[PDB]
Amino acid sequence: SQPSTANGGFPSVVVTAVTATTSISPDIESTWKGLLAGESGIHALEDEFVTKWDLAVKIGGHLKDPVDSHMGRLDMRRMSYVQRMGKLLGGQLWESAGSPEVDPDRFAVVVGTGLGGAERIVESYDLMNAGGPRKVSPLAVQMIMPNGAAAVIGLQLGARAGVMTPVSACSSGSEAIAHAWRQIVMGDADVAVCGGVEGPIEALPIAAFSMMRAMSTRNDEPERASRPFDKDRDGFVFGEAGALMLIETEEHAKARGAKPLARLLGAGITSDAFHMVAPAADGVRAGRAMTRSLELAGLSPADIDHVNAHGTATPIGDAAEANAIRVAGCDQAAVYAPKSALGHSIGAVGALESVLTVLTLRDGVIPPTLNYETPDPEIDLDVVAGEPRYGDYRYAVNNSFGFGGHNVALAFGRY
Amino acid sequence: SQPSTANGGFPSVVVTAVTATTSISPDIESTWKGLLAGESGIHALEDEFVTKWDLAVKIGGHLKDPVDSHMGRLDMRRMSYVQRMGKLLGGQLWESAGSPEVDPDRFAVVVGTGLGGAERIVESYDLMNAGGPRKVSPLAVQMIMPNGAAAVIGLQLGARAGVMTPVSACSSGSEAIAHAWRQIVMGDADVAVCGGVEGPIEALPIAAFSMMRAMSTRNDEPERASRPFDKDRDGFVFGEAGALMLIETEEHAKARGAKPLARLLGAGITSDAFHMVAPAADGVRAGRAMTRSLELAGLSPADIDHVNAHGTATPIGDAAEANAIRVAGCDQAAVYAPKSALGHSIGAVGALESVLTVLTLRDGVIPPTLNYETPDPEIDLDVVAGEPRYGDYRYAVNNSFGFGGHNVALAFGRY
Ligand code: NA
Ligand code: NA
Repeated sequence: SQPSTANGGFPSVVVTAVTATTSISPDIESTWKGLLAGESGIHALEDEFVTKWDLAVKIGGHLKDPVDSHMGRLDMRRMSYVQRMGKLLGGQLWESAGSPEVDPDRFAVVVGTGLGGAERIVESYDLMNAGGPRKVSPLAVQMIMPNGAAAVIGLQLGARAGVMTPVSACSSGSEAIAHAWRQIVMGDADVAVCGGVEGPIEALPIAAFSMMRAMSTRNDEPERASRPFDKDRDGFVFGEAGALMLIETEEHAKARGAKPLARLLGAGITSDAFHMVAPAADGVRAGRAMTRSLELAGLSPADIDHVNAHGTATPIGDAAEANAIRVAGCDQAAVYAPKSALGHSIGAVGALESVLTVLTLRDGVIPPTLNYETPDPEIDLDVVAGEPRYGDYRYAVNNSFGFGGHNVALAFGRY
Repeated sequence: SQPSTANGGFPSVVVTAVTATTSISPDIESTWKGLLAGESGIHALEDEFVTKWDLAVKIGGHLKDPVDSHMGRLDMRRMSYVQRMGKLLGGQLWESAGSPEVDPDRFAVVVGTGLGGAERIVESYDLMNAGGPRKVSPLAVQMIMPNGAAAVIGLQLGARAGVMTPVSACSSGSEAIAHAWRQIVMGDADVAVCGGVEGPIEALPIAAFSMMRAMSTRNDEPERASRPFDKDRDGFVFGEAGALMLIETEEHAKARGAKPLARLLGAGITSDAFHMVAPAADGVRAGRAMTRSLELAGLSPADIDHVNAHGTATPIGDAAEANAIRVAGCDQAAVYAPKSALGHSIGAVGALESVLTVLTLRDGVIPPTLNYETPDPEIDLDVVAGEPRYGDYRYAVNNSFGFGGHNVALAFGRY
């Protein structure tokens, strides 16, 4: 037979530490407690660009604790925003892991981003227009390339078994975890830091996605705007995030006394090849990503107790994902849509949601999907709502189905 | 034992078609004939930005046949440059492959880029400054994200087993081929289109890399400027490119009557974790990427007849790579540095050089490394020079060691 995690064909891989900054909290355990309490990170946008442009969208979730409140002048001048977020989270994660001394040559970093690794280019032009090519800093190259955040974390932590950056829009953070798992199971690494980072809420992303009719404009009730799978959903809401996890072989964790939080069992990556932004309505390739993760894990659909949905709250997105979940045989799973409370953070969100899936398995509880008040007949999923559902969750799939038809599914198990 | 291509642990994977556009020609076979004839694609830059800024660097290789000479108004308004290059090359490759009808669900696309997938953001701002958020096109989102080129090719050709975009600066195109090989050998796909694309030579990249002292300023003799491994080298020269190859299982090629050009045997990805732009002087992690490709291939260093060097012509870059080649045990290999003739094209160059490595194995010939006139005692490599070297090349490694310490080595075999 082909290798699987269950049959021992792949080494056992465990999640041993997690970190995230969100619109609810800089502390992942406090984010988690808040989600369980029904808290939302989504508020009225107070930014002056809203009134300047009279934007249709006037809501979103800025980080509770801004990254740059932790950043000095040097970091502010010599790193992009996503590089600063990466440095911050990388250091926080390493400290949560008990600052372990690992073999640099068996240590990988894989960190996705979505849009915002395209920040520092304009400023370079400006320097050049005023004073010419010699007024462009010799530091420009290290700030402008889209792999900058992963590069910073790899250099910070000393990762010499590969430093990688996948870009697949919304699924970038999940895809990063996927590739880190592959790096380990193929024998290239024993430990990896992986996840995703993304820039802050800004005017142009709001305008670009608003003009696709992708975004909620329920401005009078910000905390009620994001309604994944609900009959009355009207698009997504931006909520800032960055998230990283530490994964390693079970043997590597045991050798250093690390307590695993969960198992990372398999990962499926597929594509729709359907449309440049819209998901395929039939959910067939998305569902196949789910199935692929199960194959690699050595699980059957009936094993899947829980799906952490991509669940953006767009009309067409949630409908496609319901079809996907059915195609994969997982439509009896308990479903959570964290974007209901945390909003959408393109390249970071899949990583954040992967962290949340780990916590669900660890604690045996799924927070309520906020705003889920009227089930949609065309969805027909068991969506957790009202208050947290405590349950015997043994296995879970985290879905991330990004703009462009990039489908990533990650299979996790309780440790 | 652990799986290898030689021991049958991984399926046999073959290269069945190739395409590229370069500073020498739009036709890869004509590029190849030109390289063998000692031709250089590097000339005086005639662009007005040179004189406007009085740039220190006044040389480079624009594509012989500009992409946009093949592009109509619709494509010009609705795709970024790298997306247009991708569409062009994707279609050319598919036609060279005999336009095969493959199973979409076993067909992957992996396409890297370096910088230039960050083109269309400024124009979106401008539209918004003048007429507001509703003047930003609903097409903006599909043009601004760094995965846009891979997305276009996947949609064009119908690839539903994953559409991926690695970013690792100079090694992006090689890394893409690496991940495509993994996608196949792990069982996720049977066929993949892979490689890299990059934008055109522009003022800001020139200024940014010039200010690092990374670039040659031998403006009076443009064709003589790029001197990899030569004692008198003074940095790299930009030469535009994009390149794609079609790879598939040997069984898949045989079933459809495709004639393989070469075997893709293994791929190693490591990282220096040393510095944000400079390579580690000791070449140890770079060499390890080479070694890893051999392990996966099931080859020993003594099997390696040929190394297609990363060879940028920077003082510190070439020195580090010589150390790498020694560390990997491949310092008896015949070495070629195509950047001598084709220049450096960040995200595309590794893919282009992977194509060149395939042709070397197919034809049993290595073109001369241009400008290699005075060996450097600290390099001590067998560098092909003067005229093509005809040889019994059975196995070859293509090196791509990008800014940030991203090391990719690909192991190829003669078919
Ligand atoms: Na999810
Ligand atoms: Na090379």
